[PDB]
Amino acid sequence: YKLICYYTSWSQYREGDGSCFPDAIDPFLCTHVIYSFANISNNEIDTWEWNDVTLYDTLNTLKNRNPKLKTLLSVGGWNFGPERFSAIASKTQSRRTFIKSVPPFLRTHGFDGLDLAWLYPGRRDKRHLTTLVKEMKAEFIREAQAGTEQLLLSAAVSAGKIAIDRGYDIAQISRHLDFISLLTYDFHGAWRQTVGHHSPLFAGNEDASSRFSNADYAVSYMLRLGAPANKLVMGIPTFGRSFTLASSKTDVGAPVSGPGVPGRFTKEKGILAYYEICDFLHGATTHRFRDQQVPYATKGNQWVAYDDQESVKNKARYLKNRQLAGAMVWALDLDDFRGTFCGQNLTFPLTSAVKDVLAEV
Ligand SMILES: CC(=O)N[C@@H]1[C@@H](O)[C@H](O[C@H]2O[C@H](CO)[C@@H](O[C@@H]3O[C@H](CO)[C@@H](O[C@@H]4O[C@H](CO)[C@@H](O[C@@H]5O[C@H](CO)[C@@H](O)[C@H](O)[C@H]5NC(C)=O)[C@H](O)[C@H]4NC(C)=O)[C@H](O)[C@H]3NC(C)=O)[C@H](O)[C@H]2NC(C)=O)[C@@H](CO)O[C@H]1O
Ligand SMILES: *[C@@H]1O[C@H](CO)[C@@H](O[C@H]2O[C@H](CO)[C@@H](O[C@H]3O[C@H](CO)[C@@H](O[C@H]4O[C@H](CO)[C@@H](O)[C@H](O)[C@@H]4O)[C@H](O)[C@@H]3O)[C@H](O)[C@H]2NC(C)=O)[C@H](O)[C@H]1NC(C)=O
Repeated sequence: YKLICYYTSWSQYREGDGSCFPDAIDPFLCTHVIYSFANISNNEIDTWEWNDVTLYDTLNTLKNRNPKLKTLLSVGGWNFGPERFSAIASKTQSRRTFIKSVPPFLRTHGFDGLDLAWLYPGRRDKRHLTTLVKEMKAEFIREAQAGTEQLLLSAAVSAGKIAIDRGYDIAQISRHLDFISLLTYDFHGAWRQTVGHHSPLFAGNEDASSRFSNADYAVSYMLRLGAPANKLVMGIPTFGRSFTLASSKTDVGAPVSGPGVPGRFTKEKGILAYYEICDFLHGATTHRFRDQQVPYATKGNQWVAYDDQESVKNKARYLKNRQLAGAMVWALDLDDFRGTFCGQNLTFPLTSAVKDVLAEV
């Protein structure tokens, strides 16, 4: 079983305890750690933060303590214009330029692979995304001839039926990718006017109409489309999405006035780190959709949909039961990495809970 963990560049700037650097990572926690995100300049891969080469170095030293640890660099991300990916993938010339620039980059900084995070390919991109993957892999293969270990190629993919149908040729890109991370966590949220969980596991006979928004559906579908189970990794979030209630109504259906107030360390409307949620829980009412098997909390006019250890071990058992390749976690820096906010003195409670289930029968 694989455990893919994302580490984000910008978590270094969070004030106080919120600050997270590569060395705060347990080298034996995950099997693969992915650094987010790399840029693209003059159609070539390139750094993003001013100190990436240093953090790159810090991250890859973890492999000195755990030789089995594999690390990857992710390109794209959400603050990256998908139009930009588009312009690069459709011009065979600039596509080849980008592809050629990748191996030496990874090789220099010590990464074991590249992770593509194009969010998201439209209908006019499907044909090229397949091309990019095809050719990118082809290149990694030819580069393994120099006698070094072959680089890995993975991709983060949407879990929205409509999004999948629109820009992904799953049967094709699965032959070439080493593994596929299913973004099974941004199903609600997305500026809606009602309250709802972003990463529910099951549909649950309650409130149907968007019957395709849950991990179970998204998974069964990918399988039906042609992705092999031993190549799928299911995404488990470590953050919650928040909402500012517009009434004293707290149950399913309750109206929303907008996103929730910012976390004290994450400072971003709409999301809270798990550790900020651990703090948010004191004096809040806790509930759990038994249908979808995920919790939510409320306190004042704040409503929070999140994942605790129980819902996470639950998701882990699920992917095991369907014989998936493993779990993907977004992100290490949003979990309680210091392990001083959530009670039980345990570093990385969420990610660990997942690792434990994966380590069992
Ligand atoms: C599987 C997968 O692919 N992952 C998906 C994710 O992409 C999804 O969302 C996530 O992605 C976006 C980015 O794509 C991320 O956005 C980040 O937003 C924060 C603000 O909330 C940005 O924070 C600001 O970052 C800049 C630099 O990065 C900091 O600027 C620096 O400032 C200091 C002094 O303060 C200087 O010393 C530096 O020189 C300076 N300038 C720079 C740019 O170098 C700034 O301090 C910081 N502060 C502020 C104003 O808040 C951050 O940059 C954004 N990321 C990027 C790459 O730009 C978003 O937060 C994240 N979402 C979550 C909740 O994690 C993810 C969503 O769930 O799911 C997957 O699908
Ligand atoms: C990620 O990679 C992006 C795409 O490669 C980077 O995009 C930016 O690149 C340029 C240069 O940084 C931005 O410059 C704009 O403003 C300057 C004035 O401040 C204008 O002058 C430039 O023009 C010439 C190029 O002919 C240079 O010789 C000169 O030195 C100067 O840079 C320039 O014309 C332009 O208007 C540009 O706006 C922007 N392009 C895009 C599409 O993003 C980006 O910087 C990278 N991001 C990070 C964080 O690394």
